[PDB]
Amino acid sequence: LNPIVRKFQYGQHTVTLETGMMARQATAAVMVSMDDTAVFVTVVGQKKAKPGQDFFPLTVNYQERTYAAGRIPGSFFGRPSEGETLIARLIDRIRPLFPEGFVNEVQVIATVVSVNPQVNPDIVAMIGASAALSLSGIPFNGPIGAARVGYINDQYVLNPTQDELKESKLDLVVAGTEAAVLMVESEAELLSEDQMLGAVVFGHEQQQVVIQNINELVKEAGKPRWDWQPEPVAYRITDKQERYAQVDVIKHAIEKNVVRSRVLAGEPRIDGREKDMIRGLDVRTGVLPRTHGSALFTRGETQALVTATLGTARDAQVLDELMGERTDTFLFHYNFPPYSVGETGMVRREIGHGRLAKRGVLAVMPDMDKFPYTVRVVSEITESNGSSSMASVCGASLALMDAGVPIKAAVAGIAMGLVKEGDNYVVLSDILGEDHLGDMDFKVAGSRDGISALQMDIKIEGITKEIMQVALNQAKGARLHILGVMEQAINAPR
Amino acid sequence: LNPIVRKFQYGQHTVTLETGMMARQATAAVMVSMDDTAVFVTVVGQKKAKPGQDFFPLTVNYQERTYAAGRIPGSFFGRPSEGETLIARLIDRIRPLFPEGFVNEVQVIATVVSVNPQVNPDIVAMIGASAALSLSGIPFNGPIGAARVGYINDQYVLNPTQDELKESKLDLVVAGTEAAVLMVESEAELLSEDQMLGAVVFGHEQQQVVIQNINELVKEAGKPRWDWQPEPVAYRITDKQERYAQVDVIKHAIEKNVVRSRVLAGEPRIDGREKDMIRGLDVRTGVLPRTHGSALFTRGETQALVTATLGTARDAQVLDELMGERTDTFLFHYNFPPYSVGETGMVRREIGHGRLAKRGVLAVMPDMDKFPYTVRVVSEITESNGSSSMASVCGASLALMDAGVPIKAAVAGIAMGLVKEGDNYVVLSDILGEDHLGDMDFKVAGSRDGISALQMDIKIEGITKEIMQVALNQAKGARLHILGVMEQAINAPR
Amino acid sequence: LNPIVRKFQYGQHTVTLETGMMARQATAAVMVSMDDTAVFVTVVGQKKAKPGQDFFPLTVNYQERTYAAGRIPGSFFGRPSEGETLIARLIDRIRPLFPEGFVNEVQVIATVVSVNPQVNPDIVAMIGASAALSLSGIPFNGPIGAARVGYINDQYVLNPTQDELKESKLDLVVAGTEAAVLMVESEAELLSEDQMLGAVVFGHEQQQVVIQNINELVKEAGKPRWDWQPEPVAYRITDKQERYAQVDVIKHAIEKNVVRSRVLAGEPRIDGREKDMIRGLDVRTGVLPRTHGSALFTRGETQALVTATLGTARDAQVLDELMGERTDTFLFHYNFPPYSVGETGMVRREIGHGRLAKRGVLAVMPDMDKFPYTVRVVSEITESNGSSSMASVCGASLALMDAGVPIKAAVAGIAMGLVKEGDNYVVLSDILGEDHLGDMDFKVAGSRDGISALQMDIKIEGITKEIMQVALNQAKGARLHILGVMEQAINAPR
Repeated sequence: LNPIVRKFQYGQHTVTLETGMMARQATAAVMVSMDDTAVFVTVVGQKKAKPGQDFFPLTVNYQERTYAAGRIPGSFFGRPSEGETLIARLIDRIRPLFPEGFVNEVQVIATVVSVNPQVNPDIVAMIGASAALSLSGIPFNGPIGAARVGYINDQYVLNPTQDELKESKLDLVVAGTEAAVLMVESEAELLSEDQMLGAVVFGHEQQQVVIQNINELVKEAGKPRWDWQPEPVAYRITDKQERYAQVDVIKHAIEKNVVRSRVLAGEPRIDGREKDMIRGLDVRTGVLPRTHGSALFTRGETQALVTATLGTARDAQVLDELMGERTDTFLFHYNFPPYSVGETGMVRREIGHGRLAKRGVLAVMPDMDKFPYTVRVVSEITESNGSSSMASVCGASLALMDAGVPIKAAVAGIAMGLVKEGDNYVVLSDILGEDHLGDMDFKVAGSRDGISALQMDIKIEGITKEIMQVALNQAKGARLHILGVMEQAINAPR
Repeated sequence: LNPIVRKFQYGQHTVTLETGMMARQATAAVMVSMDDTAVFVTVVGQKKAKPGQDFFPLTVNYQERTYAAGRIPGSFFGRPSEGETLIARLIDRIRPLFPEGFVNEVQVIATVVSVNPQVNPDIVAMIGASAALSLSGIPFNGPIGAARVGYINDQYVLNPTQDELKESKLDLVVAGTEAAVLMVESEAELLSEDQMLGAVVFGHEQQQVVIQNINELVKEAGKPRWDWQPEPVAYRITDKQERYAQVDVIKHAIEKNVVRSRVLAGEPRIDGREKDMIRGLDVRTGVLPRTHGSALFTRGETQALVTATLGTARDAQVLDELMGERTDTFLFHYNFPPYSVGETGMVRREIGHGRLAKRGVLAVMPDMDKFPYTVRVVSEITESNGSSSMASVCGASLALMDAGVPIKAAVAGIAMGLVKEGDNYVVLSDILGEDHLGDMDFKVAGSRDGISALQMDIKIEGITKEIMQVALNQAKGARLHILGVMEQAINAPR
Repeated sequence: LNPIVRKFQYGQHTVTLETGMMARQATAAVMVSMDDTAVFVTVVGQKKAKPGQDFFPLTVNYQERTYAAGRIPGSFFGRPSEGETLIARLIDRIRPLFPEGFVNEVQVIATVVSVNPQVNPDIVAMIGASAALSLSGIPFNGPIGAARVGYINDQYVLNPTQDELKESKLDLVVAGTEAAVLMVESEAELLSEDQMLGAVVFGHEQQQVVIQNINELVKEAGKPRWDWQPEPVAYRITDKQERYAQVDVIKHAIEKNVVRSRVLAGEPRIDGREKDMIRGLDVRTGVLPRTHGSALFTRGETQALVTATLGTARDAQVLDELMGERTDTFLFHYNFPPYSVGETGMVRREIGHGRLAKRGVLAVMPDMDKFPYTVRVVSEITESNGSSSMASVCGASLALMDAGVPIKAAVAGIAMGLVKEGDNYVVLSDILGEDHLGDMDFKVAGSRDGISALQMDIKIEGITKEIMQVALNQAKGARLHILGVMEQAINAPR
């Protein structure tokens, strides 16, 4: 047996890339260690695809073994936990790098086998997944880097530890290729637009050492490239329920292109709006009798019914996590029933949308010194047509004020889209479920003073920081418009 | 946004019907509030049915949110609970109102969003489901009413509260249309046949105010009616295992009609019995060595092996329910394995049959003052050919006496069927799995003195109370015959 | 109703065979009681098989009812437990007795309905399953006997009780027909090869009274035999990943026969080895930073990453089992991911392989007097190509020594195969995943002095004890070769 080991300095720590010894039957297997935090990541891609497979099947499995921290599992935790699904989501969000037409089934399995309580295994697993896909031979336009950005003493900190974080005003996670940023997931204490954008650029520049070191391992121990080639080559309908039913022609690529051009040229959108227009808002407070705090927020065809519950300090959820024991005082829940889009089925991505809406509200939540009560917020999505997660942020803010929770300020969220081909681009405000037919979509949540949460999902090459500068500026004026309408129905708690 | 609100007095309380504001993407969504008990009920019916769908797909989902009582969920309760499935069953049992030939997939989702501890959300959810289906436009021959009937001081009480119930001798739930009763589910402290029938008629008369007020909301805010039209138009085999195997012709509507007429005319049934004849009974006691209390009850081709277990007061199941904390001292379990009907599969309706058999025994169970021990009863269905739930009632009574539990009296159950077309009708005693091919089926469980449980399922228009008067009278003499045979093998506890 | 009862003396106890009274709708149902330990076993075989069914579907369901011990189930235990799946596996391992070409779906359901704390229901369930299949009429070349063999005071004890076991040096379970042994599952305190083989022969001779008494019940109350007749009638590829991919011809019985003859004649195996050659070994210790005890064991194309965890006496798993309360101080876990064989899927037989590897290590584990700490061992199968369970035994031994656990000696495991047709036979050492294409496969785990675990799976008629004598002797020299290589990398704990 022969192990190929390559080491490098990523920020403060030393990252070890190991392959060729363990799990050889898989397409590629990489042992990535970052100061004693080791995550074993594997990748398997099937040679022949199922004849007439309509979509690209990608599954990312992230699992935390408790023996990594030197502890024996308890009578309690088959099914993955809430946190494990979120980190598997952070990895998956590598998906748009597979070439268009690639339909082979591919599974990425990342297991935490050793852990340091100060080094978060989520970045380690993302580096391992990037190394596995690049060494595999499977058509993949990487490798990507993985970076966590902090903000201590008005300066950006690369990969802050759990102790450093406590002093940080930002918990940003950024992933992207050598050319452009692809994934961003941020949590912030009401920071400005430039401070959030500065962290995205900073993290993308610092993660370049990860991409270079994987590329060298690829040239040294990488398997040959796959023998795969791609196969050679409703206007006035505003209501989503009425549009989708009459669009079912007996007889997708043309459906994108027609909407694409009718926004690039600069004419009315699908529903009939200008590029920076927000849908009709309906705000209601105190809608359910026998609850503490309740709120109904409606934005065009997207609606969320949100509630708040006050409990004692003993009602706090004690989460036994791998990194350490953690007591959660603020709880957030997200429900997405099939009737929200007019469908029948099982009573998705609820964990991802729930945490995103939680991060948009967490920054404005009061201290345990001023408010020593366990607060739980549940969002019920009654209607969905564009970003029900940001509607939960608005609904939570009104529900907390209805309950009597003295939050620092009012908080709102907004979804933004972007269409680009040449030098000309258009940033759209309050996008419809427009989301599929685009280049990038990003959600900004924050108060009147700053930003609490920022999520980005880019799929196009060559987005400049000047284009994102303008994109966040329109997003700022978008949420200020929502907060102005919110400020009228409910302004103060109790 | 525009909410349409209609209020009315249902009994003691005020019922609010609200629609047109929440969940507009669904076919219909109704917010029903009864004195601070609010259940949000939605309905979605697909426009086009799956080509060549053989059965009518109906799914009722009832869920209780804990924030309704102003409480935060605990580390414990995806899957619905035992009580939530039973209430979803109470709603579902609306099914025979969809026109014959309607095969479109339709899902009804009812969620308890606000709750008053004195007003049971189960009746509230049934009113909401009746309002949703009527406002939807989906072919549905309603609306139905929902009523709970109590019996305090020899007088019928409409919708008794949780405190009133404690003084009631009856917990009856009745649902039906403006013309006839459709669903009954009763629990009683050994009441007479006329007292049980009087409650069914009383509840059907009182629930008429619900039907009228939904109908007015339908005329005001109801969506247009659906553009749907229906498509235009083994004798001596007594053994069920031998009949079903040889009936599989290579080559259902004719199979019903042939049995229908051969009972309407007045000739021997499928197995060869008269209309009021009970199958062969086999009663055995003390059949398992290392149990407390054990009993084997056989009725023709239906068999149940039942056991009893004695435990301390600490072994009682503490059920944290939405309405309040509840300690259960009498436990009942029901098992329906695939071999009971000669099939292979997963190791259905066990919760419904388990509670029905529990309600048939609960009335005869001794007090905690005379018997302060936690008693658990488990029924194992070894054979099934007609009503294994009533066989569990007989089996439980013998198992309790074998264990040494001093029950008030012996208790037995019987399933009854009815075939009707003109003025001539025939009520059948101890029906075979005859159940599918009929108009109504009802199960009566009780002692020699009174009735402990009464369940009804009607699917035909125009059943008079005089026909039910005769039907319950034959059911009385049926269980007295079973109790006479039971009284011989086991007569006294200890 | 008429029950047919036959009783006989099996060893110390009295075994009751009862049929014809309970569950008549099933193909056959038997009530088997062994001194108050009663297990109700049913069998259902469908008459017509699904047109073009490619494999034989057999499902064994073993379930333990808690009312059997006279106890009421607690708020805790749908899904079967760890122990229930293992006993269902002990029954299933009857499978090779169904004639070749029999493809009908058949389910065997065994339920423990009464239990004596001194008589293990696992042997009782195996007798019941043998009686059910023989009385059914379903083509089945039985009946089989079921025997547990102990070793107290240098003498073999038939069916030792739970108290006797404590004094036994062996916990062997043996099942087979009147002609030959079929299934063996052993746990031993470092016993010699002849002592283990002597127990297999002893148990097969003692279980003959079970086969004879079932056969008499078959002649008395057995259903007629089924009207079923059978339908009338890559050399140098060493790498498993390279062989399986290029073997997929467009165009199994010939694939077996070609390998069969090329081993019977006496020429190089599929990978190119002699009959008694072991694959290349790679042993590594201390491979994961932030664990207690860690080990990587590689054997050709089979690899296992194993870890050990040290905890306090309070961290011990308290297993509330049917026979009694049991505290487990040594924990073993087994993981089989899809990438171990180069596949994509859900993240099988892990419980069976986990317990087999546990039994191979349990004998060498130190006492609670010398080492009063809870030890947990987890095996991660990174590569699989022949017997990843025995690779876990080797990996566990090195991981315990790395953790500092003072185990009595070093322990290793080896998988063995056998090919036979005439008087000439060949026993193979360290078989590849060769396992499907054979007559019997057996795994021997033990130290330098004795044997800790012995599992056998025979599918052929006429294996003499002299052939097994030679087979275990080659297995002895096989594990001594592995222990010699292991003894070099890691020799002492701490």
